[PDB]
Amino acid sequence: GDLKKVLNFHFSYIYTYFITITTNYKYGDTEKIFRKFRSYIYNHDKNSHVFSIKETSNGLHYHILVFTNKKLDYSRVHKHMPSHSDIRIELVPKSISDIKNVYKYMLKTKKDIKMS
Amino acid sequence: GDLKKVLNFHFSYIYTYFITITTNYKYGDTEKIFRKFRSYIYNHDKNSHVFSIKETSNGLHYHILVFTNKKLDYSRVHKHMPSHSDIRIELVPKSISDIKNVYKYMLKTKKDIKMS
Repeated sequence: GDLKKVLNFHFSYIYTYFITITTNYKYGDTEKIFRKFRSYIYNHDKNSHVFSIKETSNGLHYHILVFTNKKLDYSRVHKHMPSHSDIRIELVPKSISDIKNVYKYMLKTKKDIKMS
Repeated sequence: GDLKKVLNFHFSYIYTYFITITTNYKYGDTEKIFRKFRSYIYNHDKNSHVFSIKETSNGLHYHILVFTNKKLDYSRVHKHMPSHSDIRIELVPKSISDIKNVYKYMLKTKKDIKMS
């Protein structure tokens, strides 16, 4: 669903960037942050797609996949993220196993919902 | 989806119990716990339904809706939950606003997923 879209984009865009952002504070506006980040990526590449997760004690934890055909300027990722964030950026290799493991990792706090 | 099911059960079962369970430790088997709890509720009332959420630092946090036509023996809820859990049990009144606010509260850590 999200995953079918993630697989489709992973294997149709040159670059799939997996960005993890952590802060040690919770103040700030994750809507505004993600929106303005998405707008930056949109201006970078109008065909790009962005998949984002906010994980919800002390700080924020965001995971972002950026699918794009133009290499990212990593310094701008930081400029469009909260001040003093801990940021890691990885290029996800074009393998099914790798993108699925990344997806699984991103959604790990979003599961464990069961109706019987 | 889950919510349409939750509304349907809320307004077709006499009792809707909203149970919150917290522990200060992470060891233990949330699959086995939830399964055995579900089995206890099934034996209590074979028509019952159970909606469960595990929220994922120091401990476990579970939210459970139990829909049933037979009053729960609250002491058994504790017997089928981890030792020394902090447990709260509420009967959710038969109002749309109340059940929706409970649902929203249960899913609050499971949102913030966005694809553009």
